Order: sequence, then structure tokens, then C-alpha cells
Amino acid sequence: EKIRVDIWSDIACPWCYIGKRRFESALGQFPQRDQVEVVWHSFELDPSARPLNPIAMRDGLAMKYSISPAQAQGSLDHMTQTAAQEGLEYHFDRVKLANTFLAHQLIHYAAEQGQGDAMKERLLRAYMSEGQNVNDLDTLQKLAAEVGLDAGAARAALEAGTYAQAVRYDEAQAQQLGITGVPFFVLGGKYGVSGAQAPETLLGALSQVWAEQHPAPLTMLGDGQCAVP
Repeated sequence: EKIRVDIWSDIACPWCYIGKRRFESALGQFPQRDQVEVVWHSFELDPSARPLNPIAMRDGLAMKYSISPAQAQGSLDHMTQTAAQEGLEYHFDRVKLANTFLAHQLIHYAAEQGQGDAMKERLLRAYMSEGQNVNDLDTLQKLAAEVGLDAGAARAALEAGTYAQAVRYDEAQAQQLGITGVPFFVLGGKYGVSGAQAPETLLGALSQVWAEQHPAPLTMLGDGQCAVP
């Protein structure tokens, strides 16, 4: 009697924060919201990224998509305004272009304490709005503390690379599934929703899945059978 939602996401993707808000709006409108299980999965836009790339986000975007810095800025402006409608105040001018592998590990650590979503949320805010470097261990330990985790233990887990493999397995699974962009939603292990779609769309998917798991009872009409006990 549960609905599983698997979400692949990168901390470095502004559409993932937008998508998280839109999914949260859909969940709020969904009558059976208490039956929904959300599982975040690791995705790295660029697994081979430098620990910290010193350049401005605008310039990194320009290089990535081979567009003018003016066009890249227009893309940043678009995402900024779109995010504001979700109650997100982005500051792309402060963004630190960090490798997110360790941050994804922290989310895995947090999820074992049952705080995966809060850790994900904290990291998205730290990256998109607060100009924090999510590759930096001090920073990650601090964010873990703010979420209410054992900050000493979290940092120990990060330095040990305890969840490094769990993160790579997440990314492999996305690759196997053909997920090449984020956010990506999987509902009931069957349905896929690509990108940060409208709450109405995600609500529709939730509703469709619930409906399929709870079909109308048949009218039984009044010499044996094989039953599985």
C-alpha cells in the first residue's frame, strides 16, 4: 500500500531544486501523500569535474553549451526567475563550481539516519543560494550539523569514503536506465518523468499509480482452481 518515488538529482543542477519544489507541491495536493516513499539517488552532471573550478558559473555554462556569455547569462536569469516562483532565491554570481561526489556521499550518510531529504535540501540551498563550496569537508560537516546529524560521524564517514561506492552504484543505475539528465522521477518502479515538470504532471502520475494499485473491485458472478497461498 505504498508508492515509491525514486529521484535522480545533482546538487549542481538548478533544475533539481526547482523540481524538488514542484514535486513537493504535487505531494501536498495528493490525498494519499502519506503512502509515498521518496528515495533520492545520486547523479553527477560531471563526475570528472575538478574539486573546485574557480570560474564564474556563467562562464562555465558558456563553455559547456558553446554559447555567448550573454546567452549563458540569459539562461541563468531564466532559471533564477523560475526558481523565485518556487520560493527559491538563487545567487548564481556566488556559485562555487564544485565536484559534488562528496556531497552525494553525505546525502547517503544522512539517509541512513532517515534525513536524506533534509540533507539534499540543505545542500541545494548551500550550492544555489549561499555560495558554499560543497566539495569542502569543513563546509559539508557544518551542513550536516545544521541538518541535525552527528557532525563528527558524518565527517568521519566522508573522510573514509564509506558511501563512495553507494554513490557510484546510483549513477550506474541511472546510466543503465538511460537517464542522461536531471531531475528524473521514477514512480512505482514503472513510470518515468524527465525534467522538472509541472506539479500537475507529477500529481497526475502519483494519482495514476495509486489508481492502478487500487482498482475498483469487480462484481463477482456466482469446478476448481489453483490458488497460491
